[PDB]
Amino acid sequence: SNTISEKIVLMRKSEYLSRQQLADLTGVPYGTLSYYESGRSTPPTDVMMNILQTPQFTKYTLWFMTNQIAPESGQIAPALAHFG
Amino acid sequence: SNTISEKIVLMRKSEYLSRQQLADLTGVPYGTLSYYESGRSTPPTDVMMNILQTPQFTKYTLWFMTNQIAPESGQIAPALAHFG
Ligand code: NA
Ligand code: NA
Repeated sequence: SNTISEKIVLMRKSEYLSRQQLADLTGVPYGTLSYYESGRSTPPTDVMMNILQTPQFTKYTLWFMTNQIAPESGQIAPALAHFG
Repeated sequence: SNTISEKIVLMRKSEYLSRQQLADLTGVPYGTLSYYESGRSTPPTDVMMNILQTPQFTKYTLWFMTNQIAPESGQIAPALAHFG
């Protein structure tokens, strides 16, 4: 069981991305991403959509929003979450 | 393409739920849902998670967040969206 902030970090690390790489990919400012990863700010849904639409995060969508997976369709949990 | 507000309306109407019924199932107050549907307010990600975790909206998760579907795993667009 993970919070939004723990989930964003789990997705980013499992993709071996630095925060700066994630900022450059998503267009979310580094400082804002830092706030999201620390739990200081909760991402508005439109920003969250931008993050999950980043090509390598899309496979985490179901897990991220609903804590369910569907690997036959590519929907998985980040490796580092140790989901299941 | 549909905005967040439009997508919420599409999911609810496709599930033939009144707004009050959606309030009662999701536990999101009617006022808040009203503002989400009009665009007056944008849902925080935690609330959007709660909405998509409501059993009959889970199937729209991929479509809602990423504009993609995976029907083989039950991930579809709301019928009224006329997706594809
Ligand atoms: Na890297
Ligand atoms: Na109804």
